[PDB]
Amino acid sequence: SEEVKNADLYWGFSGSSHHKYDHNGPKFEKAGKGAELTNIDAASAYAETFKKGVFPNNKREKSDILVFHNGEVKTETNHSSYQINWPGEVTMKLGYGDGLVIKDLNLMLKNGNMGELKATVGENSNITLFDVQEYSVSDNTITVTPKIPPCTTGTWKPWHNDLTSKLGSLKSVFFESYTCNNDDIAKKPLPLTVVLNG
Repeated sequence: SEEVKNADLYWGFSGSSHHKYDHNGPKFEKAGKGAELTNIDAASAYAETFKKGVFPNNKREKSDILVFHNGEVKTETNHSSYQINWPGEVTMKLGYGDGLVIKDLNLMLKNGNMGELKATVGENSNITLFDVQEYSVSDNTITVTPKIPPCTTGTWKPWHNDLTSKLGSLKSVFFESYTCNNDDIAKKPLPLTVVLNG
């Protein structure tokens, strides 16, 4: 808190995704250089956003989340599009030590009804990290709501096929499969909270 001329990003991605499959799934680590791990309890405002999003039935006691700090925001009245890019760095350990590496977090919004997040994963660049359908504005706080509502068929994809494809992991079924239990829905991304600088 008490941030001056700096922006912050509070979102799941890590921990919430593996609230129950953390030990039996991907692990988050190397959160530094513009990124850090923060407990959901500490993030009161963010936690509020999480509640508004998917409904968690069974989540680990105080699931940890991924936070991208040291970001920059470029909002202007010239257009209804927002340019926000977090240089935070985070690395995901595919089961064994290390594995998946992601960085250069980027956020693009248009008319607040069409936008997407861009990032670099592995050897692939300019990939669709997230699909933003719409977002809202608040007091120095902007909340993003991607189009990832509770499953309603069988196979529920949490992340865009671009990010999933870039997994490079043979555990495709683990990341995505013909399942979407209530717990899975909770792990599914949806609540995005960001803080404008100034």
